[PDB]
Amino acid sequence: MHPALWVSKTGLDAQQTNIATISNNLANASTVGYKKSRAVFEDLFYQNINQPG
Amino acid sequence: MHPALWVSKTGLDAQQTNIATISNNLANASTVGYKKSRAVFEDLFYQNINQPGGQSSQNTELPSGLMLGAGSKVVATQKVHTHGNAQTTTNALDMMVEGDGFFQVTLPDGNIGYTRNGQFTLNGEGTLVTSGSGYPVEPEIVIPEDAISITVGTDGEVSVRVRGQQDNQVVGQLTITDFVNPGGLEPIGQNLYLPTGASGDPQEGVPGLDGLGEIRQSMLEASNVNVTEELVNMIEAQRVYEMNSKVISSVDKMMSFVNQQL
Amino acid sequence: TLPDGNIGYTRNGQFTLNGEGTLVTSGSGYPVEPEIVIPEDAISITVGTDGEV
Amino acid sequence: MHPALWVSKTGLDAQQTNIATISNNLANASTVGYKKSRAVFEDLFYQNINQPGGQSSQNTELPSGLMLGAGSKVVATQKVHTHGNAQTTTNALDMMVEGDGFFQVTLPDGNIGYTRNGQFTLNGEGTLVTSGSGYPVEPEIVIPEDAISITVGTDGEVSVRVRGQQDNQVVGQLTITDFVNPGGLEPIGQNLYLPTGASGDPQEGVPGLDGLGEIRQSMLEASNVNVTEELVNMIEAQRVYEMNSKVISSVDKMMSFVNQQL
Amino acid sequence: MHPALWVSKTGLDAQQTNIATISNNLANASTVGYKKSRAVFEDLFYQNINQPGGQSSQNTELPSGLMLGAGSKVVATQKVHTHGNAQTTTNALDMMVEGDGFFQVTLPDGNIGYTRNGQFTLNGEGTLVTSGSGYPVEPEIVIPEDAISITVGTDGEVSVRVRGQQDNQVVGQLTITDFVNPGGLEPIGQNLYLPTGASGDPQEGVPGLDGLGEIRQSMLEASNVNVTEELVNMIEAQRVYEMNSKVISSVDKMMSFVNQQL
Repeated sequence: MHPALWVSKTGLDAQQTNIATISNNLANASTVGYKKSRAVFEDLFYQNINQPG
Repeated sequence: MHPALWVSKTGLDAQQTNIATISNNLANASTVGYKKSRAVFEDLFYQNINQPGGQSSQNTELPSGLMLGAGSKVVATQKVHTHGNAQTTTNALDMMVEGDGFFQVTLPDGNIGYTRNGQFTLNGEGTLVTSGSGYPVEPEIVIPEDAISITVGTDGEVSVRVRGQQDNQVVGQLTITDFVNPGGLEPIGQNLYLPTGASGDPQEGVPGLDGLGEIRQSMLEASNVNVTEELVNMIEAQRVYEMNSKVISSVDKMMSFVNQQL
Repeated sequence: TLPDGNIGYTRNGQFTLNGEGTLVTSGSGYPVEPEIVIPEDAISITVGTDGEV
Repeated sequence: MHPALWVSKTGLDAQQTNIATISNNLANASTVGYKKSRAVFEDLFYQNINQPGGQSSQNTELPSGLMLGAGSKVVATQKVHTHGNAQTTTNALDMMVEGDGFFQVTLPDGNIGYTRNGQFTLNGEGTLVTSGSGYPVEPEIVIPEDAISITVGTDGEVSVRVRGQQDNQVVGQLTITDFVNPGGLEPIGQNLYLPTGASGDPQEGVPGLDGLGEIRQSMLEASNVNVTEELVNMIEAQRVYEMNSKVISSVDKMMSFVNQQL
Repeated sequence: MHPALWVSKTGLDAQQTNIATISNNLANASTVGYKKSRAVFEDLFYQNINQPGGQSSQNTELPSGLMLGAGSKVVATQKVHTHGNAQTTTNALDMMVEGDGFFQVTLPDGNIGYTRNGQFTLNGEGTLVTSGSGYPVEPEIVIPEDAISITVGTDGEVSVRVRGQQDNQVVGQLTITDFVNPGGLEPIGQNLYLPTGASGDPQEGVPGLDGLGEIRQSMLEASNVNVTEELVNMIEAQRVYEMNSKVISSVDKMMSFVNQQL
């Protein structure tokens, strides 16, 4: 319905996956030979309304 | 139908673009090497009914004319390329440019993409690639299989420690590209930009000379967004969006009254 | 001061300045009697209760 | 949209600048030779509605004029260049300046950077370099491979004792740089400073003579941060921060009320 | 169109200015030497329908006439020049005026700006300047590079101590200016005031004689804003603002009803 609704949906989804990754590392704080994981964030594509240049 | 209907409709569309910009800045509040954006508002043309300065009789001129504006729009989205905070990490493959300059990656189509994100890693062949889609970082930095440590100097010189051998071996050189106007770079997503006509010619050089920034190993550049400004701008944008709806509602009620009366 | 030369009397107080700085009417641009010339080095204008500019 | 919205935005931004300054001081609570910083506030311009002293009627002038402020901002971040406490260590290569003066090191680009940090070491060639990025100290001080003990005098004279020779063999001399206004120096990170136009011309000389401090061997200068003052300042700056947010909250509720009613 | 519409517009205008004044005070809740401001309200002219005291019949006069008001406005912004609390600092170049008086600094245009701020520093030449924009202080106080400590007396006598010399070297004498009506000064921002017609003639002299205050070294003057008072005035202003919005809303509904019926 609105561009900001979809943009913020991706932000909510991205942080859910990041929080899920952090919560997994806390769960495996006693698992022998465990390697922690970090979520890598990137921005999505950009809508080209006016060309910068 | 009514001039106020068109003028206010432009104001509604302008605020929506501004809100869409605010949402993206808050969405990328944790993206490494992300630059916030600001919407630039400007008014449209002015309808000239009475000319300001036209002579109203002799020795007398119109000090102010009847000029009606056509509304407003968001003419540009400015990338505020101010340096973000530095994240102190223990990883040895995530580097940060301190100052001006961009990293260079190899796009699948063959062009060079520019990224402020420094989260790098290795692929199966040992080439230093990005931590996203895995694009190689230019110039190629192939880590030998005999290395036990990786060091990246301030001037971008990358060295390793081969087992047994002393006098750490140099494996390559990092070169960062600078642009006179980094705000003119076209964002193509994936923390990547492309050079444009307004960005300027790509100025490649050693990271630390000729006005370039320095490579900081085991460091990352957080996004420069200010959550305080984003939320307050959302407050103002929401109200002005509601302000323009009141005019359209008033015009709608005015035209309804005229239809019933006239 | 009307264009013909006679003096017209107005209750409207919306005034402004012309190119030369004389106080004029915000509409057709007729000067105000007596002429009030605002110098270009001024930073603010204060009109007194008894009309002193 | 509302004047109180913009003024409170300046209040929020200034307090964030102040808290960011205090947070920086608390982060560097164990850095050697670190000078704490304080944020300097100043009010912005005042909108001139009614001129104070304007001739409102003859023989009478406006005592107090209607002038509305535009908020406030942090105009500068002043470095408090007061001497810190001395730490006693068994290391022979860490020195301290007792008084005014800065150690000079060779930056990678070729310029001279000034540091109060005395944690020095040796590289493979025996030159006295910093224990950080390894920048050599100006002038070069090279320790011969036959030295068994290193001593640095009050006047900065570096001498070593060689196995098979009475009396120390001088290997170099240390010179420290002072500035008329050290608060004008540019912080370039890594406990280094660079001179600016407001700092003044560098002035070298032997340590101990002509106002310059004395080189104290086996001693380090702690950061001059007082965490007790830093913690209290954060509490005060947090309260002022919430003072301006209530004004934004009040203004937003005001604009919402007018939309619903008017 | 309706008298109650125009009267409440003046009420809304006054409360918007009142809130903006409060928002400026809360923004400058940490500024050094800031004097709080209070808006002064006065009613507008009264329309004379029935003259009070007019003779209705002989030996009888109107005890009270029908006089309709035109609303209210904010006539002045009064700077409350009450003394603020003192901040104890370890800096030696920050001063305070214990009592009446203003520090005088040389503005770039050539005139003298009067400041209650005491945060001073040094330029490249050693001249005592403001810690903000860097304006020189009148009269110029130049600290020679032969000094090891700066002491500023109560009477404003600036003296420095020379190394190898058991005698204070007097290098200046600060003079402060008092105004009969400091509230009549024109605030120009940057913690600076300019004299006005209603401010009075500047009277300059030694800081401590003829009613002038005393110079306090290593001490700063806090702002005199009362956050408790500003917030309560913020709540009161928000309600009075909403009071006049209801009157406009009621008038708006009244006219709409008349349009549909009449």
